[PDB]
Amino acid sequence: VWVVGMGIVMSLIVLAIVFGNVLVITAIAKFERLQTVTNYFITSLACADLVMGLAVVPFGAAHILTKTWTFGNFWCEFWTSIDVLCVTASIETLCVIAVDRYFAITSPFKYQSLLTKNKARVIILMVWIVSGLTSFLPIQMHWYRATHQEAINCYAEETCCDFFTNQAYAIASSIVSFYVPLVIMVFVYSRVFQEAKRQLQKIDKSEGRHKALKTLGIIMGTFTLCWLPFFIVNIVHVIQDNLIRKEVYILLNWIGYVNSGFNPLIYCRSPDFRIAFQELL
Ligand SMILES: CN[C@@H]1CCc2c(ccc(O)c2O)[C@H]1O
Repeated sequence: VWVVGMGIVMSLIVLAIVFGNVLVITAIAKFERLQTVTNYFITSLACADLVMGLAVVPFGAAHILTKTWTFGNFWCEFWTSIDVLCVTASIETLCVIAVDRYFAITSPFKYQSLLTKNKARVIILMVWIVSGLTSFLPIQMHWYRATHQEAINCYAEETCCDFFTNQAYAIASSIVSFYVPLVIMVFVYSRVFQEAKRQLQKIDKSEGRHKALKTLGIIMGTFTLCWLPFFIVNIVHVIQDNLIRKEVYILLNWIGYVNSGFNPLIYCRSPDFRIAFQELL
């Protein structure tokens, strides 16, 4: 009575996640006007979100609904690695975009010298390499496996695919993926808001006879509310075993997934993008 319906919602989530990223990538690729040094980070983020939508969500939906993992253990390990890869890549791309905006606003004269079509590649490649190292190398080499009997039973069985992690890996992944980009983005956006306030006061200083608040608030609040609650229980359940149940953990993790769907709306709303979308259909 409840299983037949939730599949519909899980289907719309996948459909929206795929469609938004596909539209963004097609619009960027097809039209010459949109191509810009800044737009490459958006392309990388859209590609990461597209990979997440095609790979992670559909298999997790079947795992939750069926309550059993029909496939083998190898596919379970590969799926976990892909999920970690996509999540950390998306977060690092957001941090890179924020740093780009900071450099653009703070130093307008030498902005062009720092960023060129050459260094954007290098930055994207280094971000993706750092994302790959933290996910595939620890997981596929079995360095993250736990020690207690329940974890041993879970790993031995070829039907259940549940996440059991060591404390050190969980903490290292938490800081490497979430907290450092959060601090960087907070500092960047504080400086940008202060500069905007100074300019707005300077204009009214001469033109004798609130807007940036909403723009900063949407961008900060969406990311914070979507991802922060998961990266608290991630450490809490490791430190204290009794506190956090598995169901709450899964629910928060799935809330974290939805943040990929909201990215095109937040970051692709310029009139040029609107014209490109209109020309497409
Ligand atoms: C079960 N899903 C995983 C589990 C742990 C984990 C995730 C995402 C980013 C990380 O850095 C992690 O350590 C989650 O998506």
